[PDB]
Amino acid sequence: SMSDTEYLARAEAVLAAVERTVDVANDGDHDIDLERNGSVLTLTFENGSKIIVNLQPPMKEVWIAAKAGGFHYRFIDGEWRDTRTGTEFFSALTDYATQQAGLPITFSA
Amino acid sequence: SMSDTEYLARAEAVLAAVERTVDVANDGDHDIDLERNGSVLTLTFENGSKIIVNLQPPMKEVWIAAKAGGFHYRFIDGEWRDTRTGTEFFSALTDYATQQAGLPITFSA
Amino acid sequence: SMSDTEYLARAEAVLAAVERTVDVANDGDHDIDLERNGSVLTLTFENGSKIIVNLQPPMKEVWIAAKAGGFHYRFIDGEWRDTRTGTEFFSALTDYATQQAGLPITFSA
Amino acid sequence: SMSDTEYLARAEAVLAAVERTVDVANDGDHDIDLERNGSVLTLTFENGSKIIVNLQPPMKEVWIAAKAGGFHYRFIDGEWRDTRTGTEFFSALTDYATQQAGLPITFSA
Amino acid sequence: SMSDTEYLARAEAVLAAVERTVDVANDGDHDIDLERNGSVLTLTFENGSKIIVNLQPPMKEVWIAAKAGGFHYRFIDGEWRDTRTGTEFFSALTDYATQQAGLPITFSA
Amino acid sequence: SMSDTEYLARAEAVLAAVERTVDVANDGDHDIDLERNGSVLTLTFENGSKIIVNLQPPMKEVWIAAKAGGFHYRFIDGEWRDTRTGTEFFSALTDYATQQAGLPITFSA
Ligand code: NA
Ligand code: NA
Repeated sequence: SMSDTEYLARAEAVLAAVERTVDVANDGDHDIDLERNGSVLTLTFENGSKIIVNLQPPMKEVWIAAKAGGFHYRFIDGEWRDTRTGTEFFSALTDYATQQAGLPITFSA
Repeated sequence: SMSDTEYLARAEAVLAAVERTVDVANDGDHDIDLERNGSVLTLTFENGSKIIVNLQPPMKEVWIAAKAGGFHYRFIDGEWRDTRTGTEFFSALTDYATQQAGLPITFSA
Repeated sequence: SMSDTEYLARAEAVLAAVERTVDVANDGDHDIDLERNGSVLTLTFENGSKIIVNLQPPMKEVWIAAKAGGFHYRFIDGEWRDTRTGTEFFSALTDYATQQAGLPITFSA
Repeated sequence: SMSDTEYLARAEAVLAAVERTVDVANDGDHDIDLERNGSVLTLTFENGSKIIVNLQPPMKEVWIAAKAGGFHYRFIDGEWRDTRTGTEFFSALTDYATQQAGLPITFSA
Repeated sequence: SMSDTEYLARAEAVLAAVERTVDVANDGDHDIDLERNGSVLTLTFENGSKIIVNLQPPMKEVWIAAKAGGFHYRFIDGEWRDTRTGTEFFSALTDYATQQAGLPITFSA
Repeated sequence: SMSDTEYLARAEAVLAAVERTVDVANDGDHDIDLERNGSVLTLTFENGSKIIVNLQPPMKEVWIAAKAGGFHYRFIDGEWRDTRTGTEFFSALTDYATQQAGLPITFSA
C-alpha cells in the first residue's frame, strides 16, 4: 500500500532502542552479536541462541522471535503491547534476552 | 469547553510539519504559496488549486480540504488516521499535494 | 508484575510537568509547598488545602486527589483522560489548582 | 538561503507552547487576545498592552517584544537563552506577561 | 571506547528519518533503491548514482557521501551542521538527492 | 533565581530514565533499593554501597556520587557530558553501577 511514516517512526525507534541497550551490554560483560539489516535486528547470544526483533508493516506491528516463541506487538494507547496477552514490549524482551544471555540485560523505555 | 493542550500540542505539530516540508519544496523546484493563520494552513499551488490543513478541536481532529475532497483525521493508537478509511495523514496529504503540484512533494513523519 | 517502562516514562513525565509549572508559579506571586516522594507529588496551598498527583501502576493510571475529589486518568489515544468523564488531565488540574490557590495557575502540555 | 527545518521545528514549537498556555489562561480568569499569523504570535492584554513572540530565521532566533523591551533568544545547549543575558526564554516570558496581565501567567517547558 | 547512547539515539534517528522520506518518495514517482545495513544507509538512484548516509561514532558525526562530495555533520546547539560550512543536514541532503534523482525529493525535520 | 524549566525538564528526564532501568533490573536478578526524594535519586546496592543521582540547578547540571567519586554533567550539544573528562552520562553510570551491583546493569538513552 502506502508507507505509514507515523508507524515506521515509532517501530524503527524500538529497533534503535534495542540496539543501543545491546551496545551498552557489549561494553561490559556481554558478547552479543548484533546485525541490523533492513527492518530486522538479529541478536546472537554467546550460547548460539537468537532473538530477532523486526517490523510487520501490514499490521503496524513489531515482532519478537526468541527461544520462548514468536510474539507480536501493536502500539495501543501509548505503548507496544503483545496482541495476545497485553504484555509490554521491553518487559517481555528483557525476560527473553535475560533467559538467553544467562546474565541480566535490562531493556527500558 | 476547556482547551485540551495535549490534543493541541499534537495537532499543532502536524501543521508545523506540513509547513516545514512546503518550505523545503519551495527552496527547490516548487512555488507553493503558504499562509498560516490561527489554526489554518492554506497551500495555494501554481495552478491555483488549494489544500487547507486545519484543526477541528470539538472532535480533537485535524482536517484536510483538497481537490480530492474533505477528510477528517483523529489521533488513534499513535497516529493520525482518516475517520472513514483509516488512511494515515501524511500518506494521504502526499497523495493530494502531489496531484495538485504536478511534481512530487513528499510529506513524512 | 513486571515494570512497564513505557507507561512509567509517560506517567513520570506528567509529575515532572506539574512540578515545573508549580516552580514557575512559585517564582512569582504563589507560595505552594511542593513535595515529590517516590511517585507521589504533594502540593500544599497557602490556605492549607492539598492536591496530590500520583501514579497507579496496576491500571497504568495517573490520579488526582483534590478538594473537588479523586479523579483517575488513563492514557488513551495520545492523552491522559478522566476514566469517568473523559476530561483531559491538565485542564482538570488547572481547574482544581486555581480553585485552591485563589490565583490562576495554568497547567499546559 | 535554504530553510533550516531543524531550527524551524524547535522555534515553531516555542510559539505553539506559548499559545497553549495562553489558551489555558483564557479558560480561566484571563482575557488575552491571541493572533497567530505566519511565524508571529501577538498577545494583546486587557489593558491594551502587547507581547509579540516571533521567529528570526537569519540567526536561528526566537524574539520577544514586550513592554520591558526587545529580547532575542538562541538555542544553545538544549535551551533558548537571551543572547545578551543568558536568561531562559519561558522564565523571561513569564516575567513580562505577568507584568502586563496583572495576574500571574505561568509559562513552562 | 564506550557506546554513547545519547549520540546514537540522535544519529540513528537521522538515518530513520531519511529512510521514511525515501519510502514516501518510492510510493509516488520515484524508484530509489534503499539498503540499511548496520549504521549505513545506501540510496541508489535510477541513474545508478548513489548517496550514503552513515554514522561516524568516533567524532559523534553523521556523514553524507554523494555525487557532490563527502560531508560531515556534528550535532551543535540543537541541530546537525556541516563541520566546515555550517549547512544544516536535511537542507544539504535535499540539495544532493534532488540533483541525483532528477525529481525533487524533500527531506525535512 | 528563576526556575529554568527547559533545564529541569531535561534533568528530571535523566532521573526518571535511571529509575526505570533500576525498576527493570529489580524485576530480574537485582535487589537495588531505590528512593526518589525531591530532585535526588538514591540507589542502595545489595552490598550496602550507594549511588546518588541528583540535580545541581545553579550550573544546570546533573551529578553522580558513587564509589568511584563525584562527577558533574552538563548538557552540551545534545547530551550530558562530564564537565572534566567529557564522558557521557549513561555510559559512566553503567560503569559505576555495574561495579557496585556485581552484576551488569545497563543504562541507555
Ligand atoms: Na496513543
Ligand atoms: Na543542544
